[PDB]
Amino acid sequence: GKKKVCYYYDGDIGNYYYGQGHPMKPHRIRMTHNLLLNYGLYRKMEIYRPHKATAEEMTKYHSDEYIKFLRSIRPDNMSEYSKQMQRFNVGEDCPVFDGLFEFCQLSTGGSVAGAVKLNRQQTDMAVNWAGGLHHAKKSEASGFCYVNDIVLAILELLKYHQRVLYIDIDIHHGDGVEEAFYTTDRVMTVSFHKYGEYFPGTGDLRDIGAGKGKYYAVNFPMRDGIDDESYGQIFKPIISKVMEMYQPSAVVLQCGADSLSGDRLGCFNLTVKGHAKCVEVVKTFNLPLLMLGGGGYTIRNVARCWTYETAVALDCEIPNELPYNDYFEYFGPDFKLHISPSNMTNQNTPEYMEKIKQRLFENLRMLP
Ligand SMILES: CCN1CCC2(CC1)C[C@@H]2C(=O)N[C@@H](CCCCCC(O)(O)CC)c1ncc(-c2ccc3c(=O)n(CC)ccc3c2)[nH]1
Ligand SMILES: [Ca+2]
Ligand SMILES: [Ca+2]
Ligand SMILES: [Zn+2]
Repeated sequence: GKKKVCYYYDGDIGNYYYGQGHPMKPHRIRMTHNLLLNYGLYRKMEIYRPHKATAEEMTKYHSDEYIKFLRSIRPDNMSEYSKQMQRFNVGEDCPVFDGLFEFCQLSTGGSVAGAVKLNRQQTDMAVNWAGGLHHAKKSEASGFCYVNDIVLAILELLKYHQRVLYIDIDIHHGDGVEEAFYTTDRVMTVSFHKYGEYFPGTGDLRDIGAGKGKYYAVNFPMRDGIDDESYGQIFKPIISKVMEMYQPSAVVLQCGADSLSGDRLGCFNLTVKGHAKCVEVVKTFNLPLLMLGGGGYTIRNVARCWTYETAVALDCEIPNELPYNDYFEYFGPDFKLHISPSNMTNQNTPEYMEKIKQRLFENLRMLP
């Protein structure tokens, strides 16, 4: 039936700025919050302000040297850290900006607090739209990500859950999370992403895990222009088979919105309904669920997407006509919640989709 939903948000998150021209815009988190408040979605959720995660909480995964660097670097002292900046991949994709460490603490705080709430059985679903920064590595920043809030949240869930399933629907491969758990069977990572001449270059369907983790990493490589019909046709059957074979006791779903049509960096053609069908599919299994953000670079569509996915979590129907809000002008010329797909060609033929699904099913037959 209807579930208890806890939502994590800090009103300062929207003020963090990556710099002029950088596609990552924390302001999209504030637009999402304001839109869902104006739809009345606050009347059904417990809203919490996450704590600022400590360097100590972050070192449950990341190295002490890397977290010490993040806590020390600033735009005013950057000249003294040229050596560590190259070593930790701090540069154009992952720049030094004012309040960088505080932004990491808030993003991580929401994910870890959500996992603690799920572990205590105090909620069925926990939502942190500021999290989902799946590329960050143990001692390296990557792809706009500095601290891997997902790995930290999963480590928290592993205190009470023997098996945790991670599902990633961002257009980019969830490499940081896959790498962190590559040799263990306690986490199964499933990533659906664009593969071929695209960042980060990993996530081949032949990458299936190693050692005790062999068959516990699943990658569905896709080409440009995937649509709701095609995505929906493989998502439910793959997730159903994974649920049946793996039997996880908790789930983490990364809801990166750069897989929507019209994304500034993505080249997929999903609508908000097609993207949200993934949330509906996962929710149907009735397991403790941590829903996270991620990519999304056409910020009016990210706000529409995550507002609709929050409504899905709450089993609340919301009208297509957008209510008046602080960012109303960003949603023109239509002022509607739902989006239309473009005329882009879907390079993922129905035969390619079935063939990749069949190869993934063969790998899933290898689980105990
Ligand atoms: C310098 C850019 N150059 C790209 C090629 C280069 C090396 C840097 C090889 C690496 C690569 O392709 N980086 C990828 C990383 C994608 C992370 C997704 C993150 C998630 O969505 O998965 C989850 C949060 C990527 N794609 C597009 C950009 C991009 C475009 C434009 C700009 C830009 O105008 N500015 C203003 C100075 C700053 C940054 C910047 C970055 N970077
Ligand atoms: Ca993905
Ligand atoms: Ca694994
Ligand atoms: Zn992405």
